[PDB]
Formats: sequence, structure tokens, C-alpha cells
Amino acid sequence: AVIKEFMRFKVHMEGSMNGHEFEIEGEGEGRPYEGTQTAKLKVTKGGPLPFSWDILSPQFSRAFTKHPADIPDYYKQSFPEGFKWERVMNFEDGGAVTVTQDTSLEDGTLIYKVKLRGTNFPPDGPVMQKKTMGWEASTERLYPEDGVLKGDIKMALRLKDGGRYLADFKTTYKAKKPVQMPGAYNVDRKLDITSHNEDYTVVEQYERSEGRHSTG
Repeated sequence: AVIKEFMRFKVHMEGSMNGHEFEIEGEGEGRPYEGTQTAKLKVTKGGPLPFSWDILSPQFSRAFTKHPADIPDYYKQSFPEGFKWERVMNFEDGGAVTVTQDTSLEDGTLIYKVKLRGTNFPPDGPVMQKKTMGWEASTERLYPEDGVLKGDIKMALRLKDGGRYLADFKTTYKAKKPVQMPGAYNVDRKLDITSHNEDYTVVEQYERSEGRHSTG
């Protein structure tokens, strides 16, 4: 009831990558039951970023995933209070990122607060040299544990040279009130940068995601 067929969000991120501090502010919109959303982000401090935007893009919205009727939606049920999440991203070349997020609702608008710390990225690696070209489509394997939902993703960034750059994502999602827990299930997702200015200080992105049962 609280999550309408069309919803907007506002987001603020404070982060650091290999010690370079930055801030991002943005706004987004989408269709939570259709699984689609777009966001427009601006770098407000530390721009232009000396690293790939692709590290940031998965940190900007779990209310917007399409679910079949028989899978309870952990995220939508958590409103109006909302949910938190905490993530580690471990990259194949030793780069590591921790992210924490709070999702709440104010005056009918979703409010996202993100903190990000990335370290140990090789100075000549694809992240610090901006050689990545977006994420491959992915499948997050979600499972319940003790009132929280945990997710694992094998993620891959495309490289400008045609190669790939792999990461493991581990996330815990925590509703702020009791909800009906789903069984373990999968979320298929595609995230794309759809526009940007020359130095990626203004960036638009789009995500489509849909939950489904595992086939085994």
C-alpha cells in the first residue's frame, strides 16, 4: 500500500576510494512492481572521480524489484519504516569495498543514505585507470537467515580491451520491522549507465530486476 506503482527516491553517498574522498547526491524514479528504475547522480565533492563509476553504480534500490505473486517481497513489506543493507565487494585483483545503506521513507519519497569505503585497488588496475565498461547481467542468490535476507552475487565488469574483471558481492539486507520471509530465490538484474557528462560528474543509470524461483 505504501509502495505505489510509481515512486521516487533521493540519495546521498559519502565515500572514499584508495583514500580519495567524494560525495554524490541524486534522485531517481521508477515502477516498483514492474522492476524498473532510473537515477540521475551528481558528484558534489571529490569530482571528477579518479576511479570507475561502475564501482558506485550498484550502491544507488531494493524496493524496485518485480516479484512473482508467490514470493513475499521482503523489501516492499518493510515500509514505511524501511530497511538497511551492508555489503562487501571483493574484486579479483585485491580491491575491496565495504558499503552500508539506510532506506527510509519521508513525505512519500524514498530516502537512501550510503557510506562507501574502497581500499587496496591496484594503482594501474581497471578501476583506478577507468578501464571498465559496465556490469554484465547478474543473478543475486538471496536466502533468509534469522529475519534477515542475505545475498551472494558473482559479478563481472566488462573491460575496454574485451576482457572481464570479476567480483564477489556479499550483502545482508535487514528490515526495520517484522515481515513475511521469502524462501531462498534469485534476482536477475541488468544495470546500465545510460548517459553521462564528459567527466562522469553527472551520470544517469537504469536498472531492471526481477525475482524468480531457482530451477536447481
